[PDB]
Amino acid sequence: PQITLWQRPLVTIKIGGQLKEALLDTGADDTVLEEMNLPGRWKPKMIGGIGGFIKVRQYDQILIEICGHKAIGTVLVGPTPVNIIGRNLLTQIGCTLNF
Amino acid sequence: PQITLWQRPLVTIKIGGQLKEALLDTGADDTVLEEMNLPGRWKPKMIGGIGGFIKVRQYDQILIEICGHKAIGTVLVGPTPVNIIGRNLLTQIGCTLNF
Ligand SMILES: CC(C)CN(C[C@@H](O)[C@H](Cc1ccc(F)cc1)NC(=O)O[C@H]1[C@H]2CO[C@H]3OC[C@@H]1[C@H]3C2)S(=O)(=O)c1ccc2nc(NC3CC3)sc2c1
Repeated sequence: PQITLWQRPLVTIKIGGQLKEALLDTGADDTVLEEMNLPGRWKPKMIGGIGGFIKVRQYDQILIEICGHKAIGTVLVGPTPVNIIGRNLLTQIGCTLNF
Repeated sequence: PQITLWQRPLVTIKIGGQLKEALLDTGADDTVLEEMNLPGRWKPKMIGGIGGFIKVRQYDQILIEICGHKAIGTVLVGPTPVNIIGRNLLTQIGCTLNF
C-alpha cells in the first residue's frame, strides 16, 4: 500500500505467535518491541534515543509478518514506549519514502 | 524523490538561515532539532521517546526548507541526539510510505 502521514503509520504485525500493532519508523535503524514473550536465546544490548538509553534483549533470525509481508531479522525487546519497525525490517518488505 | 531505507533517510534542510542535515522520521509526530539559534518567542515543552523525556523550546510558524520543499510549522529545539523531521512537516511536503 501507499501510506500518508496525517496519522501515525501503524500496522499489524505477527511475531512469536502473537498479534501486535507497530509503527513503521524510518527514523529507527533497528526494530524495538515492548516487553513480550519470545522463545530462544538472546543477548543484552543498550540502545539510545531522544531521552537516554534503554536495556533490551536482542533476538536474531526472528520471523515477523508486517502488514502481510514476511521478514526475518533482528528484533530488540525492552522498555520502549511504542512498538517500532525499523529500517532493518522495512528494507525487507520493500518500504520506501516518496515525495 | 523516492528514498529507499538501506541507509538513514537524511536530507538537507534550511532553517533560520542555517543549513543542517535531518532525518525524515515517520515515527516522529513532531519535528525536533538539536540546539540551534532561532529568533523569536517560544514556549517550554517536554517530549518523550525511547529512553525518557527531554525539555525543548517550542517555536511556532517557523519556515523550514526540506530537500527543496518549503514548509511552515512548529519546530521543537533541544537536546535530541539527531535532527528529526516529523510528520507535522512530512505531510506538508507530500511525503508517503510505500510498500
Ligand atoms: C533517532 C531517533 C529518532 C530514533 N528513534 C526513532 C523515532 O522514530 C522515535 C520513535 C518513537 C516514537 C515514540 C516514542 F514514545 C518513542 C520512540 N520517535 C521519537 O522519539 O519521537 C518522539 C518525539 C517526536 O514527537 C513526538 O512523536 C513521538 C515522540 C514525541 C516526541 S528511537 O525510537 O529512539 C530509535 C529506534 C530504533 C533504534 N535503533 C537503533 N539501533 C542502533 C543504532 C544501531 S537506535 C534506535 C533508536
